[PDB]
Amino acid sequence: NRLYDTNKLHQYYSGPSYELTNVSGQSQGYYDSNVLLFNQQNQKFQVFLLGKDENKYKEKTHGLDVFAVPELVDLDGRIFSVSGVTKKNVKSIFESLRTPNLLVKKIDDKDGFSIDEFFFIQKEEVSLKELDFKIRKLLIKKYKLYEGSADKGRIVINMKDENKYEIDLSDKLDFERMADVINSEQIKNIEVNLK
Amino acid sequence: RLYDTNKLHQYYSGPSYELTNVSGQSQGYYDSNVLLFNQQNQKFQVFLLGKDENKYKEKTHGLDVFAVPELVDLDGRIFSVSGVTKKNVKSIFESLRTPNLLVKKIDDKDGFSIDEFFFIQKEEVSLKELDFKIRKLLIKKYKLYEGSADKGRIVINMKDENKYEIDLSDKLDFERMADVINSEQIKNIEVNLK
Repeated sequence: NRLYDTNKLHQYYSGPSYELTNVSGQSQGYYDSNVLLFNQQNQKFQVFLLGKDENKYKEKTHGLDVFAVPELVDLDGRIFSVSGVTKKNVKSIFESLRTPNLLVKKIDDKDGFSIDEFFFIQKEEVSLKELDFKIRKLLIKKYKLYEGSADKGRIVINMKDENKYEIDLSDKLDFERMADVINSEQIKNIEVNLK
Repeated sequence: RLYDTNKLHQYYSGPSYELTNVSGQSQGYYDSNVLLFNQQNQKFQVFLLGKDENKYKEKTHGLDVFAVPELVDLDGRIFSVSGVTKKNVKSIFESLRTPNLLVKKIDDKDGFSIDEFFFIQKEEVSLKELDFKIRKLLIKKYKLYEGSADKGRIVINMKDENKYEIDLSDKLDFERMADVINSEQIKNIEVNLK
């Protein structure tokens, strides 16, 4: 009933992900969706532009990064994923490297905690999709998220200008939010509250 | 025999069009009720020949239409039958719909069973669309109407044990093209080729 929802979340966030870099593409119609196809590595991809990206790559675009997670894989091995597209780094890896604190907490009377987790972001421009997936992946492996221990909660990304991005851990990140992009240099910290 | 098979092949391997989020009201054209649309840069006339006959008397909005040409009139308007449904309210990956698609052929010439999956993007899908896409794929991958695969059936099993059965020997009956199906209720699809 409710446990079935958690099993699917566990399955997805503990599953495969892929980081593609400096990709070139152009959007094309796949029924009533606009998608990007490509073959980096020995894998084939099809990225559905379902959010703010819906109408941005009509002409051939170079220098893209793509964080992909399979929603499904078709019969010829092509991986269907949603958004997760950004511009590649302009500077070198160590110049653009950010290590904001990842604070993981549970404020329960006699079963609580507050732990600083190391977290690093390699990209200058990073999709919320990538942050969401990597953070949950880490929560599943180190805090038993979706394994009958932690089940609900949120991830809060705090920016230097004080705006925040918030994600509810009770369900998968909204498909229409997976195209949101964040300037990693501007992330002040990230806080997770488990319950 | 040979003339019918080729007619089925060109029909099911031929063009189709998908209109999304359209508006309209039915009108008359000779002995039938029809809907007229002008989406993209193409003109259509959909014949409401089944359960849809009087469904669109009032102006209706947010419709999806699966069109296959039965013929193109002198002015270039495409004549198609039914295939009208309500559009999606959620993303195509939400509660993702990939019912199993089993394609079998066990007889003297072959002996196989392939179990793929059919990605149904619409929450509400016409039997017309299912019929057309299944056959289009059978032609392309299993050479239906192209040599050995000439007859057979498509069975769409619903979760409540009810089902839709379609004979591959002929074109889907025009009166069945307005049958709408809740995609989330399809359990599996089984194709038996002979």
